[PDB]
Amino acid sequence: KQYIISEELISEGKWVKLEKTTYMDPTGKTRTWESVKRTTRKEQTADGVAVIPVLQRTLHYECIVLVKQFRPPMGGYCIEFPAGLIDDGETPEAAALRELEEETGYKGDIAECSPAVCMDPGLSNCTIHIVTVTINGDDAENARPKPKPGDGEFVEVISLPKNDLLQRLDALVAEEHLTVDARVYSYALALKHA
Amino acid sequence: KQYIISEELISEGKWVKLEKTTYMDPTGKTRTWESVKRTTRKEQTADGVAVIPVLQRTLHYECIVLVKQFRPPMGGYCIEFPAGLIDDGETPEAAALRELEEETGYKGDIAECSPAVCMDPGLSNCTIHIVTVTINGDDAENARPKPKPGDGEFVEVISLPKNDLLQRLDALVAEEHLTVDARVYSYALALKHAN
Ligand SMILES: Nc1nccc(C(F)(F)F)n1
Ligand SMILES: Nc1nccc(C(F)(F)F)n1
Ligand SMILES: [Cl-]
Ligand SMILES: [Mg+2]
Ligand SMILES: [Mg+2]
Ligand SMILES: [Mg+2]
Ligand SMILES: [Mg+2]
Repeated sequence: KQYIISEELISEGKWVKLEKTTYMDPTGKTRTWESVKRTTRKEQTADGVAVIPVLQRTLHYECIVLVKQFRPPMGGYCIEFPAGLIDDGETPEAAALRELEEETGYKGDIAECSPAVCMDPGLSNCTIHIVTVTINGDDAENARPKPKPGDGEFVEVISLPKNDLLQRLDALVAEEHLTVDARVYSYALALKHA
Repeated sequence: KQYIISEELISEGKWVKLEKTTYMDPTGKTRTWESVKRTTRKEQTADGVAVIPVLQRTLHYECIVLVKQFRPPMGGYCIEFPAGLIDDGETPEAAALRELEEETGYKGDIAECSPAVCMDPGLSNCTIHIVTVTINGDDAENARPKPKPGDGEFVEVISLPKNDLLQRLDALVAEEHLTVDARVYSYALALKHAN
């Protein structure tokens, strides 16, 4: 019923552009929208990956491995699933295992890979694959994991028990000025609601 | 240890602006970022709310109520939690019950309310409150739900059983060429991962 008529570039930076979107509404009336897109999206099924990294260890509760980083858009520290953009020609699964190792030091095993899902579809066309990865924390490879951050990457690893994730996030938010990512919080809420 | 030095306006629309953010990296090196902000936020706790609506009917599976809408930035239809921007002087809780009624016609009760959570913090400063709302589907006011959508809103309601949410969302994507919202998919995943 509804479809795009035109996409007019307003402003294009190195990383992000703003567009004037013209579309047909279901009454048959022309309307416009302000649309954000990234400049980095090539022939990928999505902009990026976020990794749901389930750290498994004999005689430990499963942990969810999270990262804390300064996010210039937010003007502050954010707690998020390990995540990055998919390199040209890179599979979502390879991107997920690569970003997880670079940001946390852990070497994961793929469990599942979502279709492309939308980050903020009233604002942007940005998409990710959410890749579930298990980490064998009994493997020597995953003993003393050292992050290998790229240039301008400054990442702290926070591993929280799956069985108490929402309360543990709440206790981190109570103790410091930091924002939890909406996907992490949605995931922690569902663990509670299950 | 890191902080904003300055923000340079690049482009300001009616709804969205693009800024060049200058920040101090942990080493003392000065760095720039391209940052998106909405123009609509004021004294608000957050830009918006997203409602997790648990529809509870006796002798029925518990359902999560979702909405399907054309999303101009996506150039397509998306499946999402009911959601909208918070009105100036509106509480996140009141925004949640209002948006849920306008988008779905259901009248629900606040179960819990998240702190402000970020939407895409590598790109934008956009935040929402995630508001868990229960709907007593057996009440008369939720018998024939009357959606009251504002100007230029066109919303299909899709109720999916909570206990099979992820498999049900995967099926919609396979038949219907839709995009599932990342928060919806994250919730559905954790329902399967809990056990
Ligand atoms: N980004 C954007 N563009 C046009 C209209 C809107 C509004 F839904 F919030 F009104 N947002
Ligand atoms: N929005 C934005 N600004 C600067 C650099 C980036 C990058 F992560 F994609 F590299 N993004
Ligand atoms: Cl609930
Ligand atoms: Mg990253
Ligand atoms: Mg990275
Ligand atoms: Mg609305
Ligand atoms: Mg809405």
